[PDB]
Amino acid sequence: SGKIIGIDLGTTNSCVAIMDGTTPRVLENAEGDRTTPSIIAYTQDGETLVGQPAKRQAVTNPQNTLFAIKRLIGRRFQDEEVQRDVSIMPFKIIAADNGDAWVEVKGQKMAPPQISAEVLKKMKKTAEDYLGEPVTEAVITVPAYFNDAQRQATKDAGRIAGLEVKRIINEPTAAALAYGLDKGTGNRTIAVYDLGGGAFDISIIEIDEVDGEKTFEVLATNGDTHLGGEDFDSRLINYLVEEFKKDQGIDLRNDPLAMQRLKEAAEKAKIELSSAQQTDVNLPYITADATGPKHMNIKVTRAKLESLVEDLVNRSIEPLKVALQDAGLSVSDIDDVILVGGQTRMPMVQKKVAEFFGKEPRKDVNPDEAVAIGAAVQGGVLTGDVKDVLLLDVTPLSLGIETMGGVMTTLIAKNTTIPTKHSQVFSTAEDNQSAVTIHVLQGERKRAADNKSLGQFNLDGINPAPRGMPQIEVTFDIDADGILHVSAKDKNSGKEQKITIKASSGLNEDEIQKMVRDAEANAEADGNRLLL
Ligand SMILES: Nc1ncnc2c1ncn2[C@@H]1O[C@H](COP(=O)(O)OP(=O)(O)OP(=O)(O)O)[C@@H](O)[C@H]1O
Ligand SMILES: [Mg+2]
Repeated sequence: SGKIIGIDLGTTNSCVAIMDGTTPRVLENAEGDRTTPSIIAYTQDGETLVGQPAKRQAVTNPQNTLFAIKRLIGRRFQDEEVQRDVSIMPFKIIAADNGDAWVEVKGQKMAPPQISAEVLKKMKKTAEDYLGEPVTEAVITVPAYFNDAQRQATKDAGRIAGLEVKRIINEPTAAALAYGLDKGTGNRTIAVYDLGGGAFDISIIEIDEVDGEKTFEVLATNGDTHLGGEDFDSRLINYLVEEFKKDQGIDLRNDPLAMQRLKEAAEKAKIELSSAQQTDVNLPYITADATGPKHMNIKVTRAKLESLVEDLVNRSIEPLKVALQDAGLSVSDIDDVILVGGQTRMPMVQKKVAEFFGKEPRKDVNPDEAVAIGAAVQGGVLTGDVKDVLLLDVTPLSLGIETMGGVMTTLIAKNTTIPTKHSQVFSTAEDNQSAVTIHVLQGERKRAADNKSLGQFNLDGINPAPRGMPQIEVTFDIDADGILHVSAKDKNSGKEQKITIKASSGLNEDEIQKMVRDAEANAEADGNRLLL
């Protein structure tokens, strides 16, 4: 087995922690850094770079430097978010054979779980170097608002990296574990607002101590898995592209090398503007034309930055309201506001959040490391080293089936505690109907057509009978990772026959095993309602 390490696999930065006895501990990587860039680069010389070495050559090799893959993992190629990023990213995003979003580097097509596995592999090696023994088990983090496919593809990424994924933990829940292990015998209700490089979560969580045992219960969660600092940077990049075009007549978007330089300068400027009132983007020799070489030199004030991204910040406030509604609490029921994630260092974000809650956020939380610490505490709860700690999480989205008339029937509502087993009995719509179609849906809308479709299977062999009489029991089962299986069985089957499916499109076992072996090639180289 070995130690169960905790990995914060982030859109921008990743971080690994372990239990040092009863104390969680973040690990420096080989470069001496407590976090590692989630960046994967393939060189012309054919080496695979992860982290800071990948980062520092991105400007000379943008097309084969992969980043922000957490914004693609488990997504369909036809996702509106993916379609937007196809034009924006320097690397090649393509459709896999099953329609998932994939990436092509130097002619080879790659599943995002393979790429993320490179980051996980680095984090795995970092712990091994520290511990001086192999690591094969891990808790890996995902955004609370990750859907089923995104969770499953992240779990695959860990398997491809040689890790047995003992738990997929939602990122605000990990942050709550890290925050609440310290504090004593005081009942607390907390709001965890996690704005990162790629995702945004809000979770409302109660921490109660029954008698010596701390219970962590998510009351509600919400967010946006494609809202993050990458979007703040993009707004600044577009403004710099526009300002340079206006007073120089050159559109830098044709130039992938200039755009990689521009992306890096914009993120640097954004960051400096969290403590300064103004700063300069200086890019010498950014381009050239018939009149000669050209340089970008433009002042960016905090005020300009704030107007460029204010609606992104406001976009994070609306999920807060829904989360308080689903928890049935007002802002004054919230004892502590916790800001997690690098993008929460922006003063405007801090000000908007504090104003909404009417309360200043806690300062005794590490916004870069609380998620990793919590992943590691989770692993100590699983082994048993951490005791008297109970975790009660939820699933974020409403899930059900289509019943007769295009109607979505919900078997699991958003914010139901997990693991979950919800069953309901359905019947045939016609007479002597020999099969029913089980069509799985995710969403809140009344019509089945307005929700997202997740999968479908048919349960056949229903004995001919009047309409409404057969008893078809459909069961929705969600495990501790937030991943869903859907079952249907005819209650009068002699052998009690039941069909079960996974809820999401993803890798099959042939692909994973091939990718697992490619990952060791690289490591040696280095009833009432009616169913139609
Ligand atoms: N001082 C700062 N001011 C504003 N933004 C910052 C600052 N420092 C870092 N950031 C931004 O924070 C983001 C990274 O935050 P973090 O490392 O928490 O993200 P992550 O956990 O990798 O992403 P996610 O949780 O969304 O998957 C980047 O967009 C970065 O530009
Ligand atoms: Mg994060």
